Amino acid sequence: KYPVLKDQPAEVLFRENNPTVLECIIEGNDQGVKYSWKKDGKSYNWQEHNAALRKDEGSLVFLRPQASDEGHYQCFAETPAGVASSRVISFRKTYLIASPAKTHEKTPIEGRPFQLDCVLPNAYPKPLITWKKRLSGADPNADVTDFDRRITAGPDGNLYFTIVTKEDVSDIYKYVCTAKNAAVDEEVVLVEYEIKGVTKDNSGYKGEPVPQYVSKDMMAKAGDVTMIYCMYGSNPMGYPNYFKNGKDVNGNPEDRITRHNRTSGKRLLFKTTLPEDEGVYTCEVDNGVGKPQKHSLKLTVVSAPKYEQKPEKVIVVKQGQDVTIPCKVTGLPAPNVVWSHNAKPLSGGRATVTDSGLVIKGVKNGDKGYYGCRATNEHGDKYFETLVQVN
Amino acid sequence: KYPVLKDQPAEVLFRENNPTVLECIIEGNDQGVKYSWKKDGKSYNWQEHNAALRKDEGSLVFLRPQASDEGHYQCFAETPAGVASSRVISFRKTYLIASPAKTHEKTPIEGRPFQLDCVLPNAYPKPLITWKKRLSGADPNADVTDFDRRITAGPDGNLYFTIVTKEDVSDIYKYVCTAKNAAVDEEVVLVEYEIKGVTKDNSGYKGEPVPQYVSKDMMAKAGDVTMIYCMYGSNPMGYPNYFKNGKDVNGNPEDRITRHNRTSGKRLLFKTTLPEDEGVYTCEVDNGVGKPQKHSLKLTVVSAPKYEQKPEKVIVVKQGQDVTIPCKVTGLPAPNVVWSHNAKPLSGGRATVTDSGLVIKGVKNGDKGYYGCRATNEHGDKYFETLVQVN
Repeated sequence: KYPVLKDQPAEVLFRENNPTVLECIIEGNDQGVKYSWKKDGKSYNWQEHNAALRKDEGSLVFLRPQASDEGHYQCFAETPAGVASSRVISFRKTYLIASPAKTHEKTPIEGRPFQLDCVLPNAYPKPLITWKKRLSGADPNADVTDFDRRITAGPDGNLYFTIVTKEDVSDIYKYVCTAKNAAVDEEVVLVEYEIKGVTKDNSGYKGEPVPQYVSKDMMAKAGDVTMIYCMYGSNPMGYPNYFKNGKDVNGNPEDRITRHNRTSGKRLLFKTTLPEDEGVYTCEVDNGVGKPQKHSLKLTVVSAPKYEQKPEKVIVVKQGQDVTIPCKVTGLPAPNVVWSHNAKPLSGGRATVTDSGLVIKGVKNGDKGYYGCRATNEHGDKYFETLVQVN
Repeated sequence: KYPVLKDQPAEVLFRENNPTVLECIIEGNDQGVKYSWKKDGKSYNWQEHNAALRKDEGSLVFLRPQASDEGHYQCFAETPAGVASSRVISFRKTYLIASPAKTHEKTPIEGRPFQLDCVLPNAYPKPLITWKKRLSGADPNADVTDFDRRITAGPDGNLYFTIVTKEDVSDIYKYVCTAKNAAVDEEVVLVEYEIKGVTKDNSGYKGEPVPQYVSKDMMAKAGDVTMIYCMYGSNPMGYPNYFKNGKDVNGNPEDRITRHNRTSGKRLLFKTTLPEDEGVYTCEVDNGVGKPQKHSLKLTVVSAPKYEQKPEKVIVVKQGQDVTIPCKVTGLPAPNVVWSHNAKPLSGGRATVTDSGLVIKGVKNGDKGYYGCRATNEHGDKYFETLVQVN
């Protein structure tokens, strides 16, 4: 069609020393366009560095990225129409650093809350912690098994036994904690545990529910999946009740929000979070034994800028007519829009900024070019630009 | 510290379109060296293609490899001493092609051998087939990959039930078969199964072990891991016995060769194969019921070239003395040694080829350079070169 940039990702991770590319393709008629990158604001001279530009595009390929290559990169394609711009792309280094897996033996007291600790590694992005009952000497792809309902992993990465019993003992299964992320191809093992036996309880634990883990106030992105945890150690095992500002909220195994997600009520799951879920959530654990326990949490839903009206890819107008580049953005907190024309700030002349778009009245020739709408807030930075081709 | 090439891998895989590098670094004093690549024999002009050379090295980075880029690449570093060469590196494309997962229902006859078939995809390298009991929707745990003792996966990718019972039925678990390899980041699902019920055996099968799967004669590379399978459907479940040319071979859970690998004796595992393992393996399954079963096959151990004497990284001698570039290679079949001097074949002059190395008597000046020993056979191609610096 016309010379326009293809959309690109918000962030691109790279494994140190591994070749990675920062995309930048020109859709349509890409004749005589010159591409240039800018990093962290100042201009980037790739020729000088250890990088190269992909052939028929502006994509910058790092031949061996270093930690010092991290940064904010923006691309600019100079075309007959003007200067297209890419969103600002975040280039970060992905990794997972963990000390060698150490195997530990444990002999916990029977009928009493327990928990295996996991040593979270230094990594980015945040890794995925998984816990598994690992059969020894078996093949990696055929060694996992299931945990009782008494056992659940918290969002902190630890395994929680509401009460540990003798059935939790084994001479061949290991309680392993593993982590994986974009920096490795197969999960890494952080620590291993072996429950070899269980001591009898002399100091008679009553059974009163005691906090093992409980979610604190939190933020949540609308459309995301939220999980509020209420893990208590009780005897017998209790089923937490959940209330949103006082009203019941347990639902069923298949509602949007429910405590029935195979965790024995240890977790209230929002299959999908909405703004209306904001409120103070309370949970109560009563198991007969002792005083019942209560906990309060405030779920706050926030959101990255959302384009209720994505700028048009292209707008062709005739010298004279008035053009209206549409653009409406919403968000929480409210995003703040910044307009650009050919990669620079506006200039009072004819361009009128409304909340539903930009309006240029007396369209002359020097008005042609790319108009960019940048929506931003502490939860995201987005950018979409429309090429205004007049003639 | 003279110019010497760093060792490199035998094969480098690439995911179509993804930037990949074929290394080539010069250890030591790398001043004024010129790097050049040759693909499939003919000379490679990277500048002309969509590739670039890493900065202070000879490493060739493909900015967007295509299927047509596959091939055998060799590198040559032109240095003051002569021309160093890398081994020939095999550049291949990795992929995993599978038809969309189809879910199938199954109602097998009770108390009788069973097996779920898995549709192996088209891929390279060979993928890893994993089978798992997949709980449907919302599962906070890891999929269960540890089934009854009656269930084991064969080397062909199928799941084998020695006998299928009512315990193998479920309306919430699915028997899933997945495959993963270097071409994908997370496992791909090949086929799903649901055992919803079981019919009653109307053909009085009394429990006699019947072959479900048994390994046939096979070849094995020395140093690799070999698995001999002997999967029979019996009631009660039997433990196969393993014999090598008549002598017992079951060993223990931690010997080099053992039937104790968490497969209930359905597999004899060689943690690492040696030429001494060649022989006729026999296995017998007796479960009381009926006549005992026997099976044999011929295991032949082969091996890629092995350097009993790796050429030295560097040898400095004085004009006059006689140098002896050592090099001894073994293999099965016997590898074939090919010598080179500065990237070309020898020349009768002074160079005398013995089995333990190359011998140059009257060392003059034109003798200086890199001498390469190439060992090859149908199981491997290795190359190591010695720089002979005289003065």
